Amino acid sequence: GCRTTASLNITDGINVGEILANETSFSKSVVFTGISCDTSTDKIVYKNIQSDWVEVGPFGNGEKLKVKIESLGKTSDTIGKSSNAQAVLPYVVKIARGTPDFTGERKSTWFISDTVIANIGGESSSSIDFWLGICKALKFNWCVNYLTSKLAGDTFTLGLNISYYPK
Repeated sequence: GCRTTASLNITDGINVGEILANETSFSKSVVFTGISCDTSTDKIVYKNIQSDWVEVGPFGNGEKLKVKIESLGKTSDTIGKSSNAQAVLPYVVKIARGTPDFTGERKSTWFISDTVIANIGGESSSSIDFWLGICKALKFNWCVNYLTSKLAGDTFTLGLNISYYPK
């Protein structure tokens, strides 16, 4: 079994530069720290929980963006017997132009809570998939908190602040 004494809810930021192309990619990574496992088979299981577009905005000029976790570098990592371990998960964020909204309140930064999670409580990928499907069926606006409540043990979560400053 594994436990963690580091922060479970990590937030990172992506500052989108104004470019003419309607799509762009960011290669990033997130580090889950403070991990302690006592068994050689103990592992951390990663899951992309935002593989489809989610729209954010409007930004300063009424533009909206579409964001998705395009792909992960890994699906899991064997931690084994380690008392001060960490797990580095690389991922790719794809950002595209969305439908503009000139009427809504405009913000320069928008938070996306559902991106990636990493369970170290012995949940399999199939269990996380099942609970995510349940969450989708129940029509929750977001699923990160429901998934952390339904998954056993500790679940690192990543949130992404998307910033965009068009002139």
